[PDB]
Amino acid sequence: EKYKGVIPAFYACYDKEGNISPEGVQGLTKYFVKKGVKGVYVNGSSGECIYQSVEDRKIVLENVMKVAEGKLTVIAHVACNNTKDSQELARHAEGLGVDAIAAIPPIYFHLPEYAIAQYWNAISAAAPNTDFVIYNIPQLAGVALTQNLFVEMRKNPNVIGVKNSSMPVQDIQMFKQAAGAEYIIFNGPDEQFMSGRVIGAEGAIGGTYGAMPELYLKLDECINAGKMTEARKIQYACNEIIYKMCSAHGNMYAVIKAILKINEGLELGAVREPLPALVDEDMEIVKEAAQMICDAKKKFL
Amino acid sequence: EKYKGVIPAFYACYDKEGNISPEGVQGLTKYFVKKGVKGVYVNGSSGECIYQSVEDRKIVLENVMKVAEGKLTVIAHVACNNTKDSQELARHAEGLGVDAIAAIPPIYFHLPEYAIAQYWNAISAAAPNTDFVIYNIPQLAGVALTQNLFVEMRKNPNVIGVKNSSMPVQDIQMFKQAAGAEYIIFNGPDEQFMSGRVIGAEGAIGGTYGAMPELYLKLDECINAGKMTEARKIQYACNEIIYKMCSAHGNMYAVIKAILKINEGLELGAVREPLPALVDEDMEIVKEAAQMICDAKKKFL
Amino acid sequence: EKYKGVIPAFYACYDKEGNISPEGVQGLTKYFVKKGVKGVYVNGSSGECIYQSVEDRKIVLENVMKVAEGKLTVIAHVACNNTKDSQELARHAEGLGVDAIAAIPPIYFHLPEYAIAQYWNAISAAAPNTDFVIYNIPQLAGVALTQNLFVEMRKNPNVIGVKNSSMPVQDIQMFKQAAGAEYIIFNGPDEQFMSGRVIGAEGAIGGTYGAMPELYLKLDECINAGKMTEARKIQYACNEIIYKMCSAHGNMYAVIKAILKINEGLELGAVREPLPALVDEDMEIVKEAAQMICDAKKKFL
Amino acid sequence: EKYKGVIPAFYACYDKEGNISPEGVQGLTKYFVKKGVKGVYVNGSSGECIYQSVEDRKIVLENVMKVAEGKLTVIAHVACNNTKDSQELARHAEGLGVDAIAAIPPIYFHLPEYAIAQYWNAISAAAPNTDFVIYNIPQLAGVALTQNLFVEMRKNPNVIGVKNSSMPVQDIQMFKQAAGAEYIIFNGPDEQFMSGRVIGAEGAIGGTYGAMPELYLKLDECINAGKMTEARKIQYACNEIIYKMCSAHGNMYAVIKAILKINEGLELGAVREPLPALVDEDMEIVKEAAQMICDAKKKFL
Repeated sequence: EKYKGVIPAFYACYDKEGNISPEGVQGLTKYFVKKGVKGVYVNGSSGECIYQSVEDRKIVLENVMKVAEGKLTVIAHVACNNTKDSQELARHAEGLGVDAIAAIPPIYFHLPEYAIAQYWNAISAAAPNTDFVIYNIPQLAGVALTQNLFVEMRKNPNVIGVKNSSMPVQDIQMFKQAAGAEYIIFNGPDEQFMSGRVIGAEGAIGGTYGAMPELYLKLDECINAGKMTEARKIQYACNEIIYKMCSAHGNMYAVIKAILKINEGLELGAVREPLPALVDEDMEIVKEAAQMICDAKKKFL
Repeated sequence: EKYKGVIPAFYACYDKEGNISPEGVQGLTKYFVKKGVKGVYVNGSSGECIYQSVEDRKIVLENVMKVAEGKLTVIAHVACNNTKDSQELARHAEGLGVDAIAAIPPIYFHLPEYAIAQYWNAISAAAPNTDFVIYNIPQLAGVALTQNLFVEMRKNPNVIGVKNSSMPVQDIQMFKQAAGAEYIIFNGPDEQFMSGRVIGAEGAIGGTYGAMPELYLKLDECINAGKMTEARKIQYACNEIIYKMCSAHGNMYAVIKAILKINEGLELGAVREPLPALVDEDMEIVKEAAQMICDAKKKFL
Repeated sequence: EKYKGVIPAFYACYDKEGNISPEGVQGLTKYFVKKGVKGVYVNGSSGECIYQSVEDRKIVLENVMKVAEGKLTVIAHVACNNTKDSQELARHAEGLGVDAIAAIPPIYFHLPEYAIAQYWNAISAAAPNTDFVIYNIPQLAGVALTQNLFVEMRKNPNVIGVKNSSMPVQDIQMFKQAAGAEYIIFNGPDEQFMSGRVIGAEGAIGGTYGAMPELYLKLDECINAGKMTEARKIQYACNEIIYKMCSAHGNMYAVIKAILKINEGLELGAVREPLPALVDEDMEIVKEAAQMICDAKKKFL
Repeated sequence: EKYKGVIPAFYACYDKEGNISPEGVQGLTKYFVKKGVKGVYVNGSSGECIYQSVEDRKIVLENVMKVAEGKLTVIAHVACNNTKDSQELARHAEGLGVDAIAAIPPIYFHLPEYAIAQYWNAISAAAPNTDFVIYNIPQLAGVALTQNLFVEMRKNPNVIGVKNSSMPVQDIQMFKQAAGAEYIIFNGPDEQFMSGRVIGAEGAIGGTYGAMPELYLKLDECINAGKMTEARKIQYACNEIIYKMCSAHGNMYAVIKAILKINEGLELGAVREPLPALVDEDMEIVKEAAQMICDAKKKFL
């Protein structure tokens, strides 16, 4: 129940020198508490985790935990390129009393299911009294979570479910059907939020949620109320905002941090290289998207 | 409105000699009229169109039209490997007073968008007073319908919409949003029926619908009524039946024709080679699926 | 030995009405005999086989056989969408005394290996005293020829080898190593001719060979002589000609038939729709490629 | 000329505690000097670079440079998940006087060509008086090096060429043809060594070279001498050894470190997790491969 609803992915908050900002993180966590979201997914790829050091990630979760404790549920993504660094973040995260721990599969190399199962179980062993969520992200990490690797992962009692980042909503259905009522599948594709929710995803973690959290909460209220016409209107509004945010030269998360600077006065810094920075030409796209968010809120809330 | 709802794909009906059965087609069309489905999608890939001659396909539509006229809406899939053969089926289909005409993209070779646009427009020109539905089937025909090829196709006024066979429900959303209220997107993936319907597909054409039409009609009644829990229960029941039907050595359509022989006494013949025939070992799978259909009907209807 | 060397794919020869030209076929076969190539691969995809009727294909092979008998070795590609039509071409081709028969896998649907093995064996049974060539063309027909399927097909004694259309030259190496000296692997990718020939392909069948057969014969003479610098110079010359021929709006085979009209006075007609026709703007590309062929011949022969 | 020939990828040398072994690195570098290879490719993916910290990689190159100076040419792979960490390794490597610096594209996220060009140019700027090698590795890093991106990177005068890890040998041909005589393309796929070397790769960097360097040097001597039959015999021998090394449960590099322990008495440690360790059942595969290497050497040297 504590994992059901809208859990935005937590962005990377930098200072003007390109280093993790404790004030920025505490600031962005106060924003999510204020917006009334269910939880926060920390140090995921939307949090620029691929580009952070082990110490950078410890500082983010530490500062999220100063603000978020009995108000938001926190999922801490702890996977690293190494099993060793991943175990260190898993220990650390359990040390700060986190709700769940998450892990993408091993990266760059396409390892067998036994190595993937060993990687995830080794991370789960480093935080043995906390919930664990596995992934299905074939498009970035290579291959999709099979039902055989998932059966193997359900042998670990800490596994509470899957973050389904693949595009077929059938994957959600198949994992939910195979796992049953004691597991949860989180909808990954923000653009298919309503579709992944109706077919079986009781959870939803997304990288665009932070830009317009009230829209996803309203969309979720319509889904739970069963008004699919009002839900479909909000989904379409969210999707055109995403497509506008993706039309910039600069990275989507650079666009989102500039939207939050306009709409909320939050200073989250820039995006870490190699993510492309915003250019002068993107500011009109950044202003247009920020206004589309304000307009959607007035129309649907 | 005449295209909205459940439109099953019409199966290939053979005699015991492996030739098209007029009695079998008329028989299977009386079955769909009786079950109260919105329409019938004739000579699509579920109708073994890849394996039929031009004359075989004319005989099927002729016999569907003897039974179906003012009771079912009929979409006739007329694409062939050639533009020439495709135009012949398009003429013929307009000759028999068909509702719409459909066409997969060119096959085997990956042709440019201009050749695909020319192929589809040439077929549309051969039946110039009938509705035309284009495809998005990247997984079989090679590449996905782009928004640029779709913009080009909307210049033809006979184009009423798209049959979306790709897996992302985002594709439905994007095509519906780009096209607007004067176009329809038909949900292709049977396993995501409820998800593709809520996000924007007002139509639904599927190859498994014929095996359990009352389940898809009930599922659609729940979707239209907004009861997503009862819809999700029917979707899961349909999906486990599909997964059982796909677990046979013989082809799914061979399994379905044997299920319809058990549950309805319909004799639709076998599947045309190279489609794999059922083996002795598949009969227990065929009996188990037929019983799962009977059980689903009693539970949800 | 009769299959070793340069075997160009035989083009579709039409009259001005878009129907198969007996005079055109006999004409194009006299061209290949004159150029001293090892054989001719008839009714393959470069021969527009996907777009020909069963009777169209019988007329082509009949007319190739009037000219080619004891001078060229003939491989007749007999696969059709159906097993039935494929068997008819296999019978017919054996009736005319061809050297080998070839077959792409089943297309559009992704069938299991047993259905593919049954399709190919059924075609091989229709011509039981003639050599049979299987394919590996993952990029068009879906999935690559696995070693398992290849082991299964080596149980049929008529199987003489594989036409390798995939891009990895490792595939040639792996099939040659697994099969041994009693089988032949034909190099498919014209642009990697020299690379597939050195790693194990003793055969070579290509769609661009007909445009400049003397260049591939010279390239092969260098490969057999072990002069890799002169071979690499010819390969690069052939590859820039191919890239120029592919830069047209009209299909490559439309470009090639127009080059053969300029350089040889051969009238092979146009390309069958949906293959895109040449436009006025392509004639400069067609003239430039024809001159690059003339220039390559003078430089390397 | 200093980059032409056999450049093995340098393995990760650990102590029994799983930390970088200075003695192990110096030891493995003395091995390559002794075997008479052209150079050594340090901290590439075969060097477990994805799993090393910035300080781990500095220690490896430092210890390679104590042994290798005027005897081997050194290519130091400096890419990291961050641009920042990558620049640090680029500075460091230039500080130790390496011949060239190499960089895979940005990983996990699929960034635009401008971000990839910026990432590589930023790394090249951190070592501005040293040669730079770009990659084409679509299978692991997502998308292939386009000609457009390659044209952009040739604007940087430090770019000396491409390490081609894709499977089509046409890619080598196309990059060599476009770039000309002032650039070099290194053959990536060890299994296609002879095929990439004949079509235009004057360089060759591989992960299996370290297990049998004398075989690749002999294979290269045959290629340069133009004896394609003796080259093809060595290629086939190398390829069956690779396929045996890949048949283990444990990772290929774990297999190779155990082969070097048997055949050379080198102690390179194990593979860093998540790379799967060898199991008891793999020792027979490890012994069989080591013997196949000894047998190949006696047959071809």
